[PDB]
Amino acid sequence: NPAFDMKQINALNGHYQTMIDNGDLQCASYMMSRGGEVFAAESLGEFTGGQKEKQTFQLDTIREIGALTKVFTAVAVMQLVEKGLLDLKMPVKLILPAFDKPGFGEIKILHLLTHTAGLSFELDIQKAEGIDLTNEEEWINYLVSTPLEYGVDEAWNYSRTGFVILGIIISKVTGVSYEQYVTKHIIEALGLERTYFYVPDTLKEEVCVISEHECVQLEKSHHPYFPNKATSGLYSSLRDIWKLAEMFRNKGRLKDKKLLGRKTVEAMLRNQIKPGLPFYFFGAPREEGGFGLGINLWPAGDHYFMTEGTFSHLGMGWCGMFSDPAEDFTYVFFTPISEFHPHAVLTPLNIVWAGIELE
Ligand SMILES: C[C@@H]1CCC/C=C/C=C\[C@H](O)C[C@@H](O)C/C=C/C=C/[C@@H](OC(=O)CCC(=O)O)C/C=C\C=C\C(=O)O1
Repeated sequence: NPAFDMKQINALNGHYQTMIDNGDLQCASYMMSRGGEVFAAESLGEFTGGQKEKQTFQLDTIREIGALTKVFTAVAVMQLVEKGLLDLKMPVKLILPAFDKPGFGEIKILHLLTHTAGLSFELDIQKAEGIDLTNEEEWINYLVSTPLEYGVDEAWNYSRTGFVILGIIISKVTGVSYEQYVTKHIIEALGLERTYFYVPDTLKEEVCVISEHECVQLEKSHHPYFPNKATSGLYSSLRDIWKLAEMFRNKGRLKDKKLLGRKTVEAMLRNQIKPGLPFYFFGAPREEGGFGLGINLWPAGDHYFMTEGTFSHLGMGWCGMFSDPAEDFTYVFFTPISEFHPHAVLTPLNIVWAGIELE
């Protein structure tokens, strides 16, 4: 039915299981679908937050998704454009008057979504003496007192800061907090059953944590240094991340639940970066690739097995979602790990797409 070589599932399971046996992976889980129907899904290993003993990693285990939160923020911004409350070419200074100054006055909402606003990767918590970084009025003022790294449309520079600003813009346009809007108009509207900005207490023991810092953050009521959780901070499960990726592949709809129009998703999924722009990530330059309206179009094509047009997004954790529209294929995974290793996060993509068969 799904037209998938099941020998690659054994290769995928054996790949994750070997890393868990060698000690460079506590747990691992994945979920893949053809035509909107999951045909393979497995969870491996156990986890501990360093203060307990191991408990079984399951397919419905809740875990922080990190940068995947940016995809929720992107959907929320585009929902407000559909309503006529925002425009992508709006200068940020129109919404946040603290941006009406040299440098910041040229930043538009489009720049924030595409990481071309010239912002640094992140803001400083050390130089913020006596500043409440979780307070929105002070975090913005401290931001505009920091010089910009580039001018607008000068380079693709991945920035946690850009999407915190988007979360503030959402808050100022809708009259409610960023977390309230996303919860109402995305989480409950798409029907996500195990997705929370703050896990209820009856579910905290069901959250996969691999460090004490993750246990500490699980009990926290706010982000430790941001006025919102628009760049990171969402807890979710495989099934919910799969639904979000399927919503994009179906161009805004998931059966009876609709989050966006199909023309809006088509805009989100086409390359929005000017040609020739240099790409940077954490100060280090990376290979140039397509990037949409908060959605990554790289890696795809070239020497990768994913078809051109495959959209994706990764998150520190690690986790990721990859959907191939040409193959009607979607793959999401949880690989909880503290350090990054391409053999543990990127290599399984070769194993999965090598199993895709015709039809
Ligand atoms: C291709 C690229 C992913 C490749 C990452 C490679 C790093 C290489 C060497 C490094 O030295 C090893 C890593 O520890 C350094 C990684 C830095 C990335 C941090 C995150 O920032 C976030 O907001 C995470 C949110 C959160 O933690 O709550 C970024 C999250 C996803 C990135 C997506 C993307 O842009 O795709």
